[PDB]
Amino acid sequence: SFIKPIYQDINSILIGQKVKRSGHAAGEPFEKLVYKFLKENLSDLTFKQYEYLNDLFMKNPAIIGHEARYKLFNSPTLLFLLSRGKAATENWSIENLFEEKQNDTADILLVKDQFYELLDVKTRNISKSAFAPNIISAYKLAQTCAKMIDNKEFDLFDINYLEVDWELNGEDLVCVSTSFAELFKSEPSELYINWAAAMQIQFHVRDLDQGFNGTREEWAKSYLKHFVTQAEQRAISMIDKFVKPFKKYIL
Amino acid sequence: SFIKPIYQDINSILIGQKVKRPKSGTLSGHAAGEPFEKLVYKFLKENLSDLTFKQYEYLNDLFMKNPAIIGHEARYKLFNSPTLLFLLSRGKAATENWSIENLFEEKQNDTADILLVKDQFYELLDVKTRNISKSAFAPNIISAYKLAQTCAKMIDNKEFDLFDINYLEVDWELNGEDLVCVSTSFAELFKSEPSELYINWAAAMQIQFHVRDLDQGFNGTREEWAKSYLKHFVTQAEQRAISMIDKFVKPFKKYIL
DNA sequence: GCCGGTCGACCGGC
DNA sequence: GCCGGTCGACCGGC
Ligand SMILES: [Ca+2]
Ligand SMILES: [Ca+2]
Repeated sequence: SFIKPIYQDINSILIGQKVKRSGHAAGEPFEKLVYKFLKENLSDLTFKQYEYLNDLFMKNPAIIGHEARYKLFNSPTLLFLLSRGKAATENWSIENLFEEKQNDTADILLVKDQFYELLDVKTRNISKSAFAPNIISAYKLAQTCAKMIDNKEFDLFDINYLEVDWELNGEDLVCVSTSFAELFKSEPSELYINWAAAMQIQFHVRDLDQGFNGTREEWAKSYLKHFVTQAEQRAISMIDKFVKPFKKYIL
Repeated sequence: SFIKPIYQDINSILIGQKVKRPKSGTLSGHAAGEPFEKLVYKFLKENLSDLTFKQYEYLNDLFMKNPAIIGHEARYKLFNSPTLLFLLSRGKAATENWSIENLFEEKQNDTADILLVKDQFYELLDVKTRNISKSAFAPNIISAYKLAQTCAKMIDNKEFDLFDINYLEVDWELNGEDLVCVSTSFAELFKSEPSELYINWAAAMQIQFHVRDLDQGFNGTREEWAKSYLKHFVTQAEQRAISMIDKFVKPFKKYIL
């Protein structure tokens, strides 16, 4: 992780900051200032996901078309996580340019020497009761592991997280704490997948275990086994909860 | 419906009207067009003053009027309906801790947007906003499961004339600096054919549609609508259980077996 | 045209 | 302590 090192400096620079308004339930602007720090202390590595695609496309003008522009990622896995649709890629131009999209996998992307660090910022209102937030689609992760195994890409990227905790005074959100964690350092089989919540894995960054000791490959195989098993159980529990209880009303 | 009777008015006072573009610079999300929503509510507060409440306001008023009723148990009786209670209540502890100095505030997952109530009849209104130029992805309308529980309670308690669940969409267009209201739409969930409702299971098990497209040609009873929807919900839940297997299990076995 | 997966957080029941 | 449902939007591959 390129963020692990300066973490603490970013922790200390974040505590005290204030973003304006928990009615709308969004401490999202905190993401912006984390980027503010990273863009200064780590200039040539920090990219907003859309900013990175603009760059990859701007440094290869002779290359156009959705088919060729996709080849530029040189990784089916990286391609899957960061690329945009065919038309969006077919239509991209130095005059059109990608903007930010609600669907992007990561908030900030740190690249350096063919290596990527997908950073996703999480914001928690620590005043309220603990409720694990969506982290990432468990299905997206599933497909990603499949593509990792298939293509042997086990040293290309990591998916890390930064949890900015905040408290509200009267009319200003103030950061009280921060937390950092790595996805691939956790135990796969113990990642909670909430099927109803957009099949999102859910956990507070401050509570994720970081004791995984196997390899990146073993991680992906373990997770996949976990995913398949939970998928099977979900089907059974969907029957006991959404079918059996409503049988009497059916005639 | 309290809205429909004056829908022509809301529409005839909304069309062409223009409001500022989101300060956030963007143009996507609940943010863009929100002023249109504040406009609709203010119109409602100005013309249906004794019927308009935000969900939390209705609850504050309900408990404020019976200051002698304390404890969630008794406080839950003030609803005089197991169905209404299910749709609007705030939770045991929060109902227990409610006080004239600790009132309810807007909550992210509240069932209703705007409540129009009169003579114990409730209209759960959802005032929505849409950018017809972009917008081509149907939004989450309401949890299919919440509806399922709602219908069961309606059947068990035989409450088929207690409430309606309607929609008021405000379609706008970007005009450089402003937002112009190009049109409005009104639809009633209970005038829709139950089995024609699309339940997106991955999307928080939410029913999804635009409203401008909601079917409004159901001609049966409320009870029928309920039994019918429940039928649709059970059958669709079965399919989904099968789909999951075909989609999330099978294609991944070759990696684990 | 038809279908459905994904981002962002956020309580209350058992 | 611990599990999981709900709100509001959003876009591209068949
Ligand atoms: Ca994020
Ligand atoms: Ca609304």
